[PDB]
Amino acid sequence: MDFPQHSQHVLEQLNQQRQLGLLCDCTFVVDGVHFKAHKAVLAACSEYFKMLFVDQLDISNAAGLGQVLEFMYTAKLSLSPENVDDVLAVATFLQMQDIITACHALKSLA
Amino acid sequence: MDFPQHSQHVLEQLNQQRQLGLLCDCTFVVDGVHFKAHKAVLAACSEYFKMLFVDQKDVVHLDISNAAGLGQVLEFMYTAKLSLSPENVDDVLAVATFLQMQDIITACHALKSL
Repeated sequence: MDFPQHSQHVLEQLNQQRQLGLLCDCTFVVDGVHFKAHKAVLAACSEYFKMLFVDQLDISNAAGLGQVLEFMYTAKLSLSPENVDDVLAVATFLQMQDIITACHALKSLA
Repeated sequence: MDFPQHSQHVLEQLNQQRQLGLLCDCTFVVDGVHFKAHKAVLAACSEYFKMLFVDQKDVVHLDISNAAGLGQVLEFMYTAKLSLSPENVDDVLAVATFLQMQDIITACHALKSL
């Protein structure tokens, strides 16, 4: 009845599509850096993107956005004392409480 | 820093998008029933839809007659859940065979083997 690795397999397939520019329907440029992704995945991970794509503003931190986008497509998030403020700034804008909380733990305990 | 429930949470959000009409860029009718889904998810789960949307090949026309079986297969793509009975297994296997989804095909043969 249940396939325990299905959701991982779907996300891995979405990551591959994204790495090859396939079926990506939104792009944006932050500090000259070009990003491309799926509207549906962005809306799945960020309440900001959900409002933007269901209804109808930009950050300045390309390094933070890349790591947050990498998190959406891989479930991995490599936080460090040097990037946590960047990532926290992007995640606050995108209203992603899962990353926001992970940043607070790193900052408060380092 | 790994998030063990992330992929599951993304898929349930995509399922909620599909249950509503949100961000679904693929729509087709089977036996008078309208279906909506994401091309990205269809291509992720079905080799047939991958050939159409990703490989950009000229594929054969959709060959599905059972809307109930298609609903169950689509539900599986977005939930990983599949309720197979002796009454529906023939319907689901025919849908999964056309869509070239070996995970459902294998689960149909196993139930039939009992």
